[PDB]
Amino acid sequence: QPQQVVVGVSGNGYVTRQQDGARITQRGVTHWTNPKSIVSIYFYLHQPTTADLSLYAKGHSEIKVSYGKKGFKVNLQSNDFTKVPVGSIDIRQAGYVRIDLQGVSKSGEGFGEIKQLIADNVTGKSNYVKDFSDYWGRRGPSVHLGYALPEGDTEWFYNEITVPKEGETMHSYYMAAGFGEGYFGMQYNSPTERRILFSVWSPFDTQNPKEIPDDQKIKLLRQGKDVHIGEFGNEGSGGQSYLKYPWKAGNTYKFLMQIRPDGNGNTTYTAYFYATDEKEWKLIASFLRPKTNTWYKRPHSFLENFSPEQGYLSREVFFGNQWARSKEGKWSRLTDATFTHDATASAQVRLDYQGGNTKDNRFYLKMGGFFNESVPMGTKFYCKPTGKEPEIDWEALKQL
Ligand SMILES: [Cl-]
Repeated sequence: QPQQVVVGVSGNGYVTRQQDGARITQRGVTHWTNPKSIVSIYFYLHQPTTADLSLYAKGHSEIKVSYGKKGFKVNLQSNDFTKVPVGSIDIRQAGYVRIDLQGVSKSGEGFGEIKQLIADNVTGKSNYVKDFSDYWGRRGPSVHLGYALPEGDTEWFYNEITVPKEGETMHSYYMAAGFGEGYFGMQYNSPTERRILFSVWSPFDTQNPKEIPDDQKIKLLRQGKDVHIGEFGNEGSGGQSYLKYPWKAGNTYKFLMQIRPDGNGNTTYTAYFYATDEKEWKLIASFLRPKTNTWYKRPHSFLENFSPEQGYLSREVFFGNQWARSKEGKWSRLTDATFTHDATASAQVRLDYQGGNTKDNRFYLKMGGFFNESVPMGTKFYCKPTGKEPEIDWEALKQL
């Protein structure tokens, strides 16, 4: 039987144009002052169906509600929330449904406050953010690729990363060369700032790095030119380093990660970034992790959106030419990548998670942006063992 689908704006709506002219909060749409602003609400339907749309809203205004080219003009004239009819739409196929809101006239300060989109008489199952963190829900599902290492002990992992222009999205972490105890990648942080980040967790489990015993603190061994070193907390704790570097979409950068136990019960982690635009390797940092005796484990990559406001945009990244070097000095081309998604995806509140093969023998990750094809947890992807073995001046790297 058809059912009512109540879609909360706080977990499913975004200001998608003129960001300063409306806001999504725990209340839904508030501070909606600019007629140029567009608010978009997304929910997924499993089968074709009609839907009678209403808004749970209040205000003194005229707004425009749209589903593709079909638009409805809607007056709000109330001080308190009421269920305001919009009109019927026909969803002709499964997938994400995007409903847009735009201000047309405001009798006072703003276009009104919108708490929910209500879709009545809907046939079939739906997915969207409900009974789930709006914050994490809107940030969307992070995705991961894990690469299989050969047998034996790997000391270095090498991976080539390219963020295509279509995948370049502010407030994203493109994590290239992770390992069992931390991360190495690049971020697009603001219009004037992009960072190469390298983080290593302490073995001591705490949310405050100052609560880590001295003999378990991550120690700085080497620091690259212009690199900033500090400590982090609130997601476990440890040491981090970054280099401000204006990386460009469409360019291929190289991440070279060294993990080497010292034989004295510590392991050293040394991160090198190839600044393609300058054609030179940079040292980010070398950190020592105490109470740890490991070679390289769990080489992996991930794609993450930091900003709930950016959830409506996709982001994407390509990873190519994965190599591992054994402690004995032997290079092997890696071929096997396993795709996983985060718990937001597992909750099925966001279905816009994807990864796999490119047509040019790379792997990709893609999330956000409310696209319609997902990929199951644990799906294995493969590449041909082609590509140029890395030619690294090891001595020169040691002088950085
Ligand atoms: Cl108002």
